Amino acid sequence: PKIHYRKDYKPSGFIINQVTLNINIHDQETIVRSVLDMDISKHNVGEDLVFDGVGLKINEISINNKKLVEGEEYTYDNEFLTIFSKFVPKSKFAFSSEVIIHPETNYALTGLYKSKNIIVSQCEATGFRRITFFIDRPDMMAKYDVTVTADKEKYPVLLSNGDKVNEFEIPGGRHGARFNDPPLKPCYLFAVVAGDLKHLSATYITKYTKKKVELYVFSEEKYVSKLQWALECLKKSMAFDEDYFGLEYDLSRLNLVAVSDFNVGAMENKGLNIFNANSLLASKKNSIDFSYARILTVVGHEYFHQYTGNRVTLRDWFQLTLKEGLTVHRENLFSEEMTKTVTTRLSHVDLLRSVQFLEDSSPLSHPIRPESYVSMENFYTTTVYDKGSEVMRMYLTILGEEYYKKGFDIYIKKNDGNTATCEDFNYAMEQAYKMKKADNSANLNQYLLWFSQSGTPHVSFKYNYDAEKKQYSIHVNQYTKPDENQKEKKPLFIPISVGLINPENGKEMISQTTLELTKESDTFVFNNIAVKPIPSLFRGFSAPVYIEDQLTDEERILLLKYDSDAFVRYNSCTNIYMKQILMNYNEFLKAKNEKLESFQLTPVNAQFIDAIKYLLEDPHADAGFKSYIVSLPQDRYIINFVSNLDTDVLADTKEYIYKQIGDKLNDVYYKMFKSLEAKADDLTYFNDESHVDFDQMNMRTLRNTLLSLLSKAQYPNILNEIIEHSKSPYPSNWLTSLSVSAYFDKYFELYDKTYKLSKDDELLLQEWLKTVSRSDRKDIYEILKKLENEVLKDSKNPNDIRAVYLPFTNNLRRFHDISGKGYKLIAEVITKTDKFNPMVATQLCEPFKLWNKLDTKRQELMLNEMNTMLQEPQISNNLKEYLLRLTNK
Ligand SMILES: CC(C)(C)C(=O)N[C@@H](C(=O)NO)c1ccc(-c2ccsc2)cc1
Ligand SMILES: [Mg+2]
Ligand SMILES: [Mg+2]
Ligand SMILES: [Zn+2]
Repeated sequence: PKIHYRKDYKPSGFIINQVTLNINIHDQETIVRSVLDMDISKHNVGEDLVFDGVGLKINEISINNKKLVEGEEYTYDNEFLTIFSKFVPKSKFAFSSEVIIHPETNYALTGLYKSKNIIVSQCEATGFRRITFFIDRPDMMAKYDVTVTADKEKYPVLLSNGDKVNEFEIPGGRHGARFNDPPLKPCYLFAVVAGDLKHLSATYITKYTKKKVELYVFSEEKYVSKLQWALECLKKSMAFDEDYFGLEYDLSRLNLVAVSDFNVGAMENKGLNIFNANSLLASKKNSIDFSYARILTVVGHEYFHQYTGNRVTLRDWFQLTLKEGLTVHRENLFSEEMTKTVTTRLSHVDLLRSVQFLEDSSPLSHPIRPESYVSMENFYTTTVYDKGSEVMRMYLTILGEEYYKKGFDIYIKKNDGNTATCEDFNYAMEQAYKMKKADNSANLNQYLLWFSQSGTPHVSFKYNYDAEKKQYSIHVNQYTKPDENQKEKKPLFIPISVGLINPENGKEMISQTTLELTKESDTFVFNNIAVKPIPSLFRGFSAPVYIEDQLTDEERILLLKYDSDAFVRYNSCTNIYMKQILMNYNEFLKAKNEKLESFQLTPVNAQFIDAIKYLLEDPHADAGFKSYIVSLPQDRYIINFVSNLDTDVLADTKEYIYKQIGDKLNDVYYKMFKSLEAKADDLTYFNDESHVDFDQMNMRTLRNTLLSLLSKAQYPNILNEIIEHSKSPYPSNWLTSLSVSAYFDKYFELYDKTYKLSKDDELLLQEWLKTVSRSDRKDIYEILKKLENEVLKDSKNPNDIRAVYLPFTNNLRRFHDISGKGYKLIAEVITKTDKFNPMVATQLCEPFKLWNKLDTKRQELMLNEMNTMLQEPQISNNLKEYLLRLTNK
């Protein structure tokens, strides 16, 4: 159980200056020849030369063209190649090797593997060592000269990093291509692609240097028509980095490639970004609406890496959040500017406060810069990425746009072309902080705690207003619960963006203000406040914290209606719902525990329902925002507020609350569903793949949300609407008709209809699978079995497996069936998947992350299945480590 510690970072005693690869792809094997031009570093102390190399079959290895003999000069144990030091030269030397690998049977999808008819690599984090021997860590920077050869018919398109400098024919129907990439890079940014790829291309001319950049987007021939939006998103990303950050692309060409089998969303290999097909390909006929924001985000994300990750790289993997948190932050700025909808920021906050807050209060909780790891694959987390992004975003909130851009430029200018650490970034921001505060005395040392301290801070408020003095006070307290990482938690630097709303006319009472909370508690006083305000707190969600606003529901309602800030409006609504949910939960729980024959439930606040109606009926209000206010908080947001959560009782609670609101507003919902149709479903640009209207998609989101509400409520003759809806050309609509039809005997009719519509597009079929998996059906277990037998079968495609199972695990009532049979089902799938793909097996564990937050019976059921999984003799290191930590062993 090798544990790596952040504090233990030492530079290698070796240097690798040049990599010369020959990758020869054949039918049953791939032969990899490598020459490493190496040197001895100043940190060398005469140690053995130890290479990473996992699953390589050695034909031969050499030093300076002298063959090495196994056992006396080296040992290999399928993980580490150890060359005894006495045979290691003491100046510059060449190490060479020839190994055999087998991408055809590499179902783990790391290293070099076959996806359908495409050969592709994935090297982050430790994948390069599965291709050839290397000192596989990101601070080993080298030059790369790579030749790929293959059957010309099967693999006409050959790609790698850098410039293609030669193309040549080989006897026996083969051809080769040579790529030279002179700039130094870490090995996890190496990539190679071979296949029968088709493309779209365009030319981009950079803003300041006017350099011409060739843009290529690749897929298999069948889906080449789905590439157009991706290419537009790439143009957009380049323009945004130029316009916001002043950063131009530095290379001649950028390639994006879609493959069907991929563990994650995409990978930023230099000049050769490789994508999960579901994050690159779309068409309006064959994609749900969400694909358009997904592709925008992921193309943007990999593009912004070219600076934050690729030109400024990592010293060690413990600095992962320095490239990932920073790049998610850049991606979020981009997406907010491109979509111009408030729901974009709301969707990221919604994600963080559900999924990442759950993680941060689970036994898996870690800071965004961990102190140790066993399996690096288990560190690519919503904490490192999304909390990371919020920590990166707080610098911008604290500094404002001008000084943030000054600080960012300092970072890029002072670290371009080298490795860096989180401290480097904090340093650069600190220089900006000094400039903005106008005294060299100011510092951001406390800010570093955001990197080292795990857990979600709680922030609470108390208010005071003196009418005679016109004086207003906001007393603020912060607190982080102790956990297994820090016994004592320290106060953080918390930026609190605030406004003060005049409750009589809804107007702003003060200018934009960011309170800097740096103590455990503070009191912020405001003079010349004419009337008692309602505070608008953490505008834009200005810190990743639990907000306890201590406002009445009347005050929250007033903010919901009249505040300027989308997040505070959305949060005030969230807070009203949570108070209701907690109250009704406890009433239902008490009734169940005491086996009461009768009892009372607290009704939903009637003025709250009135406010929802007011917003819904306002034509000038935003459709996406409206869809949020008629939806209760995510189950995974709710569970952070309830101990021993009885999922049945929560399901009853949600049902009561939805019914209460629907009993008042269903006629309003129906009226809107009908009136939104013309604009929401407008077909004017349906055959234009570059025309994307995020407002219109939001209108469809609202219609489909309303349709779902009206369907669960069995609104009179709604089935008619559902049937018409299924005839819509937009897959968001006709797939919605499938899931809302669950409450009617027409379900399997629509099941068959929508299957036939989906079956001939790989990605659409996967969306169909998700829709079925998530269907609110009493026979969902039987339905899942049908999917397994008829559609999924023994597919090793991670998109297929995730589609069939993950959405189901969000079925509150059915997945958490008290028998434990849902838990048993997913555990079987995890154990089955772990035999060929440990990464995806660990992803499939996600339902278990909340295990110690449930009622005691369900806790026990989940724990049993995890221990059962842990006892599998063949369990992967990845899965074992994850479950060991999750079950607090
Ligand atoms: C978060 C998302 C969807 C943008 C994504 O695909 N992330 C990538 C990434 O950062 N691309 O630039 C990602 C996620 C996980 C890994 C990973 C590697 C070893 S285990 C998980 C690598 C890349
Ligand atoms: Mg092997
Ligand atoms: Mg397939
Ligand atoms: Zn990334």
